[PDB]
Amino acid sequence: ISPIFQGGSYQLNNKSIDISSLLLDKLSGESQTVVMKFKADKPNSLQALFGLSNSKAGFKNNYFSIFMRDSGEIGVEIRDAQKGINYLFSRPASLWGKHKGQAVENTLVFVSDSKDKTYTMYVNGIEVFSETVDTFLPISNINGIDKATLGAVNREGKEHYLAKGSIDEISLFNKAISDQEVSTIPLSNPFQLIFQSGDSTQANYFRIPTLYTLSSGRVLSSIDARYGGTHDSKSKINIATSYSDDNGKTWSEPIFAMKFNDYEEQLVYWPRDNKLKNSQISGSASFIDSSIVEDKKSGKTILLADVMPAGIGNNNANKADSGFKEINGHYYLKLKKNGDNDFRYTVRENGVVYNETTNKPTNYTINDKYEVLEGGKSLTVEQYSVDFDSGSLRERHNGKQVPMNVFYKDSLFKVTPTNYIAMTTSQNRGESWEQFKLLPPFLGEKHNGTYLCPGQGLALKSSNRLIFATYTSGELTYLISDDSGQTWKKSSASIPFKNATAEAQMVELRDGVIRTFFRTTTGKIAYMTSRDSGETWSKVSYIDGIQQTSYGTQVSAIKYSQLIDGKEAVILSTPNSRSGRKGGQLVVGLVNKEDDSIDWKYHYGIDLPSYGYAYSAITELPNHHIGVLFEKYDSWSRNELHLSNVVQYIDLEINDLT
Ligand SMILES: O=S(=O)(O)[C@]1(CNC2CCCCC2)C[C@@H](O)[C@@H](O)C1
Repeated sequence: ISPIFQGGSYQLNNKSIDISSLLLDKLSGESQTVVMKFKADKPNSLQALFGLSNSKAGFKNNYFSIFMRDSGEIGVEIRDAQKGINYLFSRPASLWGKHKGQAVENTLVFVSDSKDKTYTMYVNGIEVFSETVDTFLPISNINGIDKATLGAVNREGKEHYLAKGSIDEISLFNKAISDQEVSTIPLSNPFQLIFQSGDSTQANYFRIPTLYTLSSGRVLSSIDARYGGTHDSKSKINIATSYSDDNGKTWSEPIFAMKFNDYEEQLVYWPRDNKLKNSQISGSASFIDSSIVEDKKSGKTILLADVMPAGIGNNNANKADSGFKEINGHYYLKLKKNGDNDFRYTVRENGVVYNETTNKPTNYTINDKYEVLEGGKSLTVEQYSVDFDSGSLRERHNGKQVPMNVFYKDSLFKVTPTNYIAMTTSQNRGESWEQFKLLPPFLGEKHNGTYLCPGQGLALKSSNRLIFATYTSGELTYLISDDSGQTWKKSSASIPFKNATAEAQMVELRDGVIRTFFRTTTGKIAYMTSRDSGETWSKVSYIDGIQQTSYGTQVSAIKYSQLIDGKEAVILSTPNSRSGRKGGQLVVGLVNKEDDSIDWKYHYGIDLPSYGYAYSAITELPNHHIGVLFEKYDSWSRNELHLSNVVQYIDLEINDLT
């Protein structure tokens, strides 16, 4: 259908525009769709873009409004005092403000559907809420509506929620348009999605993006595909990957780099209310925090991630056990058998399960996939699925058998409940991945694994050396391989922190010289330098000119291939804020070749200082543009949990940054 009203180029300068005469007598029936293309690059704290209200004395609570906050939150109110209805639906982090310094045209579609009693909001091609109610309130069936307003809501004759921005186009339809019709509405998005709800991963949520540019020119990305809301482990999380062969313009359908199958891959709408939002999948194994590097010698791509056994995450991992037993000077994965109070088993050469109390092999072996065999026969467990049908989270058997894995809850043989690091490789640049192998312990038999720093590993330019940064209590622990990742050693670097989340990323400033930038607890990003390809590390220094919160945020970092202002350049990606994860910036630093000091010269605002920006990935694309894949929301805030399609990708040129 065509609209019943269509108008455009409305400037909202803290003064509402009355469109009652044009719209009110066109509204008919109980279903409506609002389509609005608008900009707001300097919004007020709380502002209404569109209102239908009863403006008369005594009816201040009879109105419909589409509103936004300077946080990027979008929502609606639908209120009628006589009916005793006060609906408020919203989602944080739904909007763009500016891109390349230009105000972004957001495309909003609100569907009010009387037949299905459902209100659905889309912004920029993304469904941000869909709410069904028992008692439906048609937006123009509000008692005594007599005003249609842009840039405010008229309540008792006064302008409430005054807006600053512009509405370039607005249309209203006397129909609830289908999800299919919605998908045909043209968009003006400044971003793309690589991973998204409903894709091959079937995860509704994503966190912890990475990006890495391969020698062939392919750009590879990995991510946590998070099933149980956006929660860290314990949960169900797999590691997914996607690549682009055209400088980031298009991306492949994701595949898994690391996955467990003890729980179903389910696309679930995780509850966001204050009673249930902390619901967490509690019996699934998971992967979390991935990192990528490419090896020049073998040509292999290598991906590491943390591995968590069923029900385990950082919060409850055994901090005094590596999960391995030391023997002769070798490390072997420990196992506990069904019924034993003790871990009386180890996994030896060729995956042979060996009894430590009897010093005697068993008829059990562990295959490459960490699956349990008895005399060559594959053992199985029944898979779980999750639901909130009952009114709370339930995890229950679903009738399907999957291979029995030592990382599962239901396994006959179970690993130590602590964190591990695993590695997988690809021989075809991300088209398929090998089965992962656990890395050995590096800090002794009685120390839990270090935690992988998400993002990129570092391939040194003048050699075959590969380095993945990791962190633990009191240090960064660099993992170093000179043989294509077949064997690893550690290089420990003390930091003045107990128990920091010291997520670190590295750049090679020049041959043999590595600077590592890392998250701290001081509100400042720190760094340290190695001049012997990672063997030894300097004291810690701090960057002035960028602020982080007390708890900090991952920082991504690259060494740019081209000179800027005649100098070698490093680019950092981080929120710049001491309040929350917002105010995303790329900060361009020029290197002083006298002393390798860095002058942070340009700060590029990714979007508004008040709009969300958390973990991020940056890479120089083969054409010397910059690709950024980032969490466009506050991933710390307990108000912005479980948002879909907030990890987004943009393309920038250096001239945009300067
Ligand atoms: O110099 S590398 O460390 O091999 C790397 C890629 N360099 C090319 C050089 C040519 C332009 C595109 C990027 C930078 C890291 O951020 C990874 O993307 C890998």
